Amino acid sequence: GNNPYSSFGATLERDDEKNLWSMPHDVSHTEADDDRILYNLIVIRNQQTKDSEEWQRLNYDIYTLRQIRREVRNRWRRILEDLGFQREADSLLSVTKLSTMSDSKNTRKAREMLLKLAEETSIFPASWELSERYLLVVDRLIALDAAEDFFKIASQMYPKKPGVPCLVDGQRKLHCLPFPSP
Repeated sequence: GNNPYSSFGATLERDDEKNLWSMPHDVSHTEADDDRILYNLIVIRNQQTKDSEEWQRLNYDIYTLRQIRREVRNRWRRILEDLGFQREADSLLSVTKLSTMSDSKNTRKAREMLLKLAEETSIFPASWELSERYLLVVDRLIALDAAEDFFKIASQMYPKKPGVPCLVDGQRKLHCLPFPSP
């Protein structure tokens, strides 16, 4: 059931009284603190039972995170596709020419996608965070038919620079169709 707990009576004298906990503990937080501190609520689960109303809320808060992922993709799909520039934005969310749908709930899987989104591409330069509401606002900008600008900015976050991996030459390709025998 519950994991082992440290014995009481430890020596706190060697440790600072203020220590690091509560709001200060949220200093190392990721760009969106709501996600990091949310998982903190899960820690309480280690202290809490399924009954626990707050930890459930952790799940419902992350679920909402799923909602941001779905709406944005629906935006990228419409901004880049209408112009045909679909590949760059595809790359950041997870639309690598892969059509995939899950009737079962993903929830946390959305956050992974957004966090990784920022690391490989940014629509606006990397110091730009991508939220569902801002992005949607940016969408209306695309409405002006100036999307090529996105490419220049999004590219600019992840431009081809030294240290790029090289594809090994000499690979053998498979025959898509059969050919006459010798």
